[PDB]
Amino acid sequence: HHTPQPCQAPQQWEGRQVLYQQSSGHNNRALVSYDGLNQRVRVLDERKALIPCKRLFEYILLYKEGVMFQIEQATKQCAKIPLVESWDPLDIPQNSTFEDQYSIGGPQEQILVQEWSDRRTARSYETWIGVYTAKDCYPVQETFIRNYTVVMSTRFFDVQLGIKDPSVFTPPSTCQAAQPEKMSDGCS
Amino acid sequence: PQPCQAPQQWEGRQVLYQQSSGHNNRALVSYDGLNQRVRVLDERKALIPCKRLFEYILLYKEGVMFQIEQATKQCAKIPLVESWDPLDIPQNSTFEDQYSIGGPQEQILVQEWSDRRTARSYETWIGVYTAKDCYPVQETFIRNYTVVMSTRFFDVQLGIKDPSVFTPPSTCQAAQPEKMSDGC
Ligand SMILES: *[C@@H]1O[C@H](CO)[C@@H](O)[C@H](O)[C@H]1NC(C)=O
Ligand SMILES: *[C@@H]1O[C@H](CO)[C@@H](O)[C@H](O)[C@H]1NC(C)=O
Ligand SMILES: *[C@H]1O[C@H](CO)[C@@H](O)[C@H](O)[C@H]1NC(C)=O
Repeated sequence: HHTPQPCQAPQQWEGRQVLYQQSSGHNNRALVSYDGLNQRVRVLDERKALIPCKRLFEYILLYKEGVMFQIEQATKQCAKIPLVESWDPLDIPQNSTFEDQYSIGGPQEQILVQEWSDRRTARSYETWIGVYTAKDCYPVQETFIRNYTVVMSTRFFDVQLGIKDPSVFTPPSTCQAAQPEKMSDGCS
Repeated sequence: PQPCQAPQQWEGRQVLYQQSSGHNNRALVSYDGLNQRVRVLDERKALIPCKRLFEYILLYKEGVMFQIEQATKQCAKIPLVESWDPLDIPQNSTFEDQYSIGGPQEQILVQEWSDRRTARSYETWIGVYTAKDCYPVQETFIRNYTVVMSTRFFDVQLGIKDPSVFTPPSTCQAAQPEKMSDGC
């Protein structure tokens, strides 16, 4: 009945994430470091299971200087990928549409979250949906829609405030050399 | 870390996502695992293209599902081939992970359980439930490493407020045996 205003989402944190992509129907787990103050992000592929072997990479997205580095985890072999997209923080735009509010879990173990979108009233057209906790405004889930169809969804877990170690945003020595082509998911 | 016991009767709300369509479908849901029956009521955040809204009453002990159009109460009777699978963690699940959603003043712990057999390369089901009380959060079905569908649960209230919700309306005598189409 009453419509909240967007809380401010914390702009430096580390935790874990599961990124789902429509086009493959796959989930990818990863450690994540998010520094919205310096507009940089680091993502380290994680495995729960060894079941199909995949190569594992670490990504360092430095938006100020328009590059993302992909880095093979064991070998430290690199790839300099032009990152040309504009910075877009993980937060709730002041003009977001309040969609809904609900609880996850159940009585005695629960948390209220709020769902926010960019859908204009009386339009049915969404490109972005973001779910954040109601008190601390921690990020819970983020979804990108194209033609009424989900393109990717990310869930966030184990969010801790601050950056334990800013050097994670420093690419290894091998990345000046860095090639230009993006390496492949599989050992196969 | 040990499989908890999901409650066998509750009501709340869900979002079902399907890979084939890339769509989300929102519903109110009453889950009655004692009587092996579910009631799903399509709900709407917005008016998009025009989709008809249905209510489904799934009665597994009887082998049938009733599809009921919400305004007109027009009704189909469709047999239920799928046998009953409760929304719980089998006592033989593989523990996958544990993590928190939220932060200091507002945090819950959830556990992720699965189907996977380590060293035999298969997994068809992943379930997320809260650690202490075993409330259901998310359920995902998998085929060859690829998500088929996933449902998220919210606003879970214990119990069934009114068991009549599983009693279909009179019209469901008129056993139109074809499922009603999604379009207007
Ligand atoms: C402002 O908010 C609206 C959501 O109603 C969104 O559509 C629009 O893109 C936002 N403006 C920008 C992107 O600066
Ligand atoms: C967008 O959605 C509509 C309706 O579902 C579909 O007919 C259309 O083909 C889609 N767009 C594209 C580019 O295919
Ligand atoms: C473990 O036990 C069940 C039977 O209760 C068996 O059918 C199941 O497939 C096993 N776990 C899985 C799903 O791999």
